[PDB]
Amino acid sequence: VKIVTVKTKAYPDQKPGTSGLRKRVKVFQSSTNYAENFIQSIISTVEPAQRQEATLVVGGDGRFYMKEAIQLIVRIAAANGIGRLVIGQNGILSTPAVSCIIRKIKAIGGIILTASHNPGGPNGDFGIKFNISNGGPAPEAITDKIFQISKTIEEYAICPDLKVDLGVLGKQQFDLENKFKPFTVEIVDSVEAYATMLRNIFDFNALKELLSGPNRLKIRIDAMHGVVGPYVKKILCEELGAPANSAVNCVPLEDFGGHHPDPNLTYAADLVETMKSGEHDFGAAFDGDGDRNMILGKHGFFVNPSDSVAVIAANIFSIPYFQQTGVRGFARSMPTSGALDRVANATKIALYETPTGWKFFGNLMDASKLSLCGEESFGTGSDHIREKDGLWAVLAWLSILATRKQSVEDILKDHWHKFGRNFFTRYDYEEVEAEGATKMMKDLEALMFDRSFVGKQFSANDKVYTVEKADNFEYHDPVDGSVSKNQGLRLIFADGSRIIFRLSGTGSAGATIRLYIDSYEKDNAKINQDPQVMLAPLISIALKVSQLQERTGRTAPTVIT
Amino acid sequence: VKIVTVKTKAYPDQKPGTSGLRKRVKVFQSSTNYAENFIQSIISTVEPAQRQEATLVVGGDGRFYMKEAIQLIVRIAAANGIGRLVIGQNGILSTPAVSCIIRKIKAIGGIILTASHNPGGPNGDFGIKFNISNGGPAPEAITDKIFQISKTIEEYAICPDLKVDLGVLGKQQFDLENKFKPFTVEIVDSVEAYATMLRNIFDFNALKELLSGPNRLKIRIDAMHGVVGPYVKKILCEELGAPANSAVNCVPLEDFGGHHPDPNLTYAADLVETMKSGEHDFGAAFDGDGDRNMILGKHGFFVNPSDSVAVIAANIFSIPYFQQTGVRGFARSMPTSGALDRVANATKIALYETPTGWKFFGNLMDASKLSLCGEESFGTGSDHIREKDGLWAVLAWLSILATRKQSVEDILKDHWHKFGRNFFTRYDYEEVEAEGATKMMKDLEALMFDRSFVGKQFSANDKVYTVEKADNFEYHDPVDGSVSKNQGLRLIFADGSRIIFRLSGTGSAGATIRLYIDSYEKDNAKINQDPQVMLAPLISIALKVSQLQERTGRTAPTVIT
Ligand SMILES: O=P([O-])(O)O[C@H]1O[C@H](COP(=O)(O)O)[C@@H](O)[C@H](O)[C@H]1O
Repeated sequence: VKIVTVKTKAYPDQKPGTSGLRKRVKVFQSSTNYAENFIQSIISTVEPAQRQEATLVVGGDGRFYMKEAIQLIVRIAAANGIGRLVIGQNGILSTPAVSCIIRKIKAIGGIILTASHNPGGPNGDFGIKFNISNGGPAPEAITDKIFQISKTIEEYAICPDLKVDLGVLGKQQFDLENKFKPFTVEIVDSVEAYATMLRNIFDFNALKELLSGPNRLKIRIDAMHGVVGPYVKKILCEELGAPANSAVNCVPLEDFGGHHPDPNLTYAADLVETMKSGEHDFGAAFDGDGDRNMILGKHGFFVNPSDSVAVIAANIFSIPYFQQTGVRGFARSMPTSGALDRVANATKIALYETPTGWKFFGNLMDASKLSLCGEESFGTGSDHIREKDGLWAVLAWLSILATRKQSVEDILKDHWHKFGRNFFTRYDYEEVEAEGATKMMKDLEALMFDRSFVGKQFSANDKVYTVEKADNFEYHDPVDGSVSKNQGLRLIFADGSRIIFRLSGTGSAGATIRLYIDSYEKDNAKINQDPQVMLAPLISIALKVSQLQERTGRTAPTVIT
Repeated sequence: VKIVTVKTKAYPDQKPGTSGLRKRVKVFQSSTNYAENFIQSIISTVEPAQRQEATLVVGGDGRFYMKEAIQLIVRIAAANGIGRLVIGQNGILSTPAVSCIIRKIKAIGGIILTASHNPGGPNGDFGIKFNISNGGPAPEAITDKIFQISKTIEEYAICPDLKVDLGVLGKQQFDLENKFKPFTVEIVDSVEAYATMLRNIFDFNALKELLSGPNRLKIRIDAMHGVVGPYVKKILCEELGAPANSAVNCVPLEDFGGHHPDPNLTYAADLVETMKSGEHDFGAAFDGDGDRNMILGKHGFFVNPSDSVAVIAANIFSIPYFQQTGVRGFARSMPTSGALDRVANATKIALYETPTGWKFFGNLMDASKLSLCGEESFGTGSDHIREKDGLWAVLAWLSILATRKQSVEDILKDHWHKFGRNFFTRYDYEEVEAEGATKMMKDLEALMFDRSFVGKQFSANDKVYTVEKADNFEYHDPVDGSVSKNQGLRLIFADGSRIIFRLSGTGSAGATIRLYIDSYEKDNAKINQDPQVMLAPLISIALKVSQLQERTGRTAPTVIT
């Protein structure tokens, strides 16, 4: 094929955040050279001499525009001298799988076509996320580099006639005009490399007995029409032995079936209705690219993501990987409940409180200091890859159920009776105007930082709350030395309870206030009650010191989790 | 997994024939330790110090018993010290694919569970074919050493508890007692490695234009329910774009649908009748393990296997592989017609007449002296692997058709006019009485050695046949040094015509007299007339000169090919 040089006109808004470049599908399709300029910038950060012996892993969640985005990446990678492209079959490749294949075949990096839980289709979103050699997402130093080139780009090289058949497995070789070495495209089976990794981390024999035996565990997995569908079928139904009716919605639809692939009780309300009937012992829901999960137990019993990282850490050695590799350390994001801390302190293992964002967990994994990590936003993982893994959290839960012979409910009741219950809730204030939310945060910060606020007592019913610590979260990363200031206002009470405020939506007229309430309760009689009824006294106090209603006009949150 | 040693009793009839151990399924499942002893004998030929770093490839055509036998190969190969086994998914792997994979991954050899053109099922045939490092079948020195061990084996080693699942792709590792290194079973896709090899041999673009473009060559490919099924759908249908309706009987059945998987005019009768409708331009059928093929043109136009090698050799440069590799030499088996010979002599390329049974061609291929070869038993191939390849011959005919743009009947009319027509037909005289057959052969042998025989003139209807050479065919292989004598009575005439006698019998049921007629014709008009009438003179002369019906009682040929 021939290598053509196209003279282009640069764009100012192609700034890749740590989730890559997420935009509307109509933007990439209408803006001439939009996807082509960004794809060319990604390969331009790769040294020209490093390209011929370099491999790029490409894959996506199967949403609308993904097939044409992969075909564009092939034409540009070839014309730029990239030696080999490992593409998943039909372009399908889950985010945890892209991280597994990059580390397995020593790839220089990978391009993941996905907007995560963000909707797909002609009127949905589309994103291009770049991962580097360690399998993790590209860091700021690299995303800034891609941004500088995407806005100064005068030209881009492309092979217009190069057309690869994405549905056929195997190697495809293309000869480029007058070029001595051939361009190679390797189409891999979407699930195989990822399933071989899990087969070593877990005990697929104890699990086969658990899922398909006579006295077996009856599960129900909702893949939400996203990229984790084929992975549930091939691993949980085919190899582990669970009946095909266990894996529900396991077929990737380009529009996710007009639904949002996000693991939460309202977006995954169908699973919640299937679990109330009492027919199944374990239920689980996933996201677009399969790197997050929602664990449900019998009769609808919701397992909070913060309590889930504490259950796996309390039963970590029932998983073969950890028994052989050892637990190098535990970690959680600052807003995540204190349930993990109880376990890490009793087990005498290192605990790390990091700011929101997977990169902080990656830095500690690459430095051999982090084994298990959790986020309150449905996220659990481990140093097996450099991204979050929804299906790994589910097989880790099924491993604990098989080792203990107990129900999801009895394992958590047992956990709260040993460490105590960290009642957790997150209040989301969605389309809030910037000036009222920013002023609210500055006032609360000036109030907290008063020389007498530490020691102050708040009371909203029976128990009283004494403030022992009050600060605006600041983290110094021990690996790259970075200093992440202004990460969240924390009111830490002497009984272990916390109230956290986070302004997520910052640089925009529509700001988003995230309010996290964490109430610790060692009282064995109070541990089995409704979290909103026990958290009411501490929520009322958060609303009073923040003057939230007064600064935002909000008498109620948009979403409660 | 445990390693136990089973004491056994040896068998006198476990003799590996030229194409492996072909035998009725009844002997394999009824006789205790039958398959176990032969599999252990094959693995015993592997020097102990070389077993850990040795890989064996395993796969079969999918017939009855193939799955239980593969589970026996895994346990015995693991307990014997073999470090790695590469098996096709579900155990399904065609003979040409097994040869491709062995040569590609540098395997020590491979064990193919297939009885080829023999039928399968509870009351059918079974067979364990052993191939060596070069990808081809095990030579006499190796098959005979396996026979010497099976004849005297006193015990075998086995891991009873080991049970791998052929359905799941990927790497599976198992730990054996007192073994520092783990056992590896690598399940590979049945078509991938094989499709990549054909993708570098033929131009898949021109072929996609031929089968899916405006003209659309309406083909019909019958897989006879054997192993080539998945290979036809994945390569000819999905990749090259041929409408699913073209792939008839492409699903591997353990009983082959209650029929012989043999591509000849008697067993592949359905496909011929469907071709005689006039709708399709090209038709083809394959056998059990997939190394054979039957070529049909519009209206049922049968392309004789001996002429088919000559066509591919006359237009051999239409295929990219031979353009870049060149032609080291042509070869055929002695019984096969002289059509290829007429083509070989029209060029500066060597020609080899070899004894029937593919193993002879391999020796010429390893010494880089053979590029294209074929046998009148519907077998065609090339140095690209060390086995025959029916799907290769089909894509080679589709390559010739895309270059020529003519119909299968016109390509052969042009061929028969340029080199003349070598009329060929196969008269198999089934089960005759031993004394009458040996005497007929001895009588005609002495008659062919009469001092006044060469130069004598035969005459029947229109052609006068003068004897130029008359001998009893014997072979000296240039690589192994062996001398195979009395292979067949060759009555040769100076015009280019020939008659062949191959008395293949047994000290059991009876003796078969294989009559091959090779009537060469060079007249522009007579060549387009029916083979049965045009061959008539040489057929009567063979009967009158050998006194056939006279010493055998056979007035009509039992088999006709
Ligand atoms: O045994 P014979 O003498 O009748 O030999 C016949 O069958 C053998 C097995 O065929 P395959 O390689 O397809 O399994 C062939 O190689 C040989 O060409 C043919 O003459």
